[PDB]
Amino acid sequence: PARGTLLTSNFLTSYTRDAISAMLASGPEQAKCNVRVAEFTYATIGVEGEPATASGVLLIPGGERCSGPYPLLGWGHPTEALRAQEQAKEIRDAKGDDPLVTRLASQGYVVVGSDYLGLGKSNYAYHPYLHSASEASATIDAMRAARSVLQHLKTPLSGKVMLSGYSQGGHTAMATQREIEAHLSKEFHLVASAPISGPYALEQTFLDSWSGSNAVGENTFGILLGSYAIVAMQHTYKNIYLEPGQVFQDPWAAKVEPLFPGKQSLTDMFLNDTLPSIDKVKSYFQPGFYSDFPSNPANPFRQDLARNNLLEWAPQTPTLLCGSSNDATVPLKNAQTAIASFQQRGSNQVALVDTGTGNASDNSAFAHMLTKESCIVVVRDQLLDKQR
Ligand SMILES: CCCCCCCCO[C@@H]1O[C@H](CO)[C@@H](O)[C@H](O)[C@H]1O
Ligand SMILES: CCCCCCCCO[C@@H]1O[C@H](CO)[C@@H](O)[C@H](O)[C@H]1O
Repeated sequence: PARGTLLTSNFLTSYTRDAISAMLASGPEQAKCNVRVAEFTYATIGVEGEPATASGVLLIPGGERCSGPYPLLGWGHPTEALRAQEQAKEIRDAKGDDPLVTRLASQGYVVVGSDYLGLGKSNYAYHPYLHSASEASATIDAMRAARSVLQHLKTPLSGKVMLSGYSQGGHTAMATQREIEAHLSKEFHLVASAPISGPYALEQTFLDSWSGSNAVGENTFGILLGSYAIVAMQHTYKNIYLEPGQVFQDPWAAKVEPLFPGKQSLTDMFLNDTLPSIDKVKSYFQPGFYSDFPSNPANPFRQDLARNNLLEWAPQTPTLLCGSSNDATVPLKNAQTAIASFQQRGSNQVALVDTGTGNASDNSAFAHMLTKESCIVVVRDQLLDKQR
């Protein structure tokens, strides 16, 4: 089947604008649109270009005071370690109380997000965590399938397309932006891109926080995120190890691969200390690997990270990188580094916005989860709204 072919689809539920405004008051801006929640599966490609399937979520706004046409916003979700997790069902289970619904779809934005290869109803054997090409291919094809759904429902689209995403989703959003701008500008009239708290300077991000802490603070969840990265990069490039023991010490070597993705969420793992805390990193990674990474640019894992940097290009679309200076998980430095190379490449289309407190006393790995909704609102108001 051609990339983007819609395989299955169906509505899960719907929320009235009043019901959405109630959520907002409870959590005050008012919703303007009702939000229909749909799910779907489509045909796409694997990391080698081979056929694969993936699932996705589609939020459709509607209502008397919300006539179209609507802009199409592609969305990249954050790091997901639970293999069976489906965004659409999560929103439905959350009773529609999700920023995608309360902050975007309720304001007239059609939202489409892929669960990514290896997650949700995807048939991929693993998830290519932080792999630019497949994060982009999965998102692009999700938007393709969603358009088929929308065309069948006669949903009026303006034709304008936009991108956004949080955490790993910020990486996804930017990777998609780059791919569309380089090859699909006709098919996708991209008018705005707003990556949120993403590791655009991927390799730099891991190097800067390799010891366990960075200029901002302690990268508390780094062992979980780095382990997911190592395992995923191994599945994709198969150049890191023959078996887990070359990188991880026992007893984790034999448990790490089934975890990413697996039966546990990142939160489960952190709370039950499935993996050691950053203070015991030297007891976690093998000594050879741990010292080779920061001292050898040819290190296999480091090369795989570099291959997924999103720095060497010139963005053409008005871009708003959002994050917080308090964020110690994904330093806002990522945005600065990105912007510096973009300009150095002739592009002045990318701006940066900080939602931090300004008090280094608020610096924490935990500030990362706060940028999701804070940045969705800011990015919507300062850029998306302007470009629709
Ligand atoms: C969505 C992208 C998130 C990137 C998070 C990077 C967090 C890096 O965190 C670091 O990881 C290293 C390797 O595991 C560890 O050695 C360090 O102790 C840890 O602080
Ligand atoms: C970037 C991924 C980090 C995973 C480990 C930390 C998980 C912390 O738990 C998170 O706390 C947030 C509030 O602070 C909640 O909004 C999230 O639902 C919850 O999963």
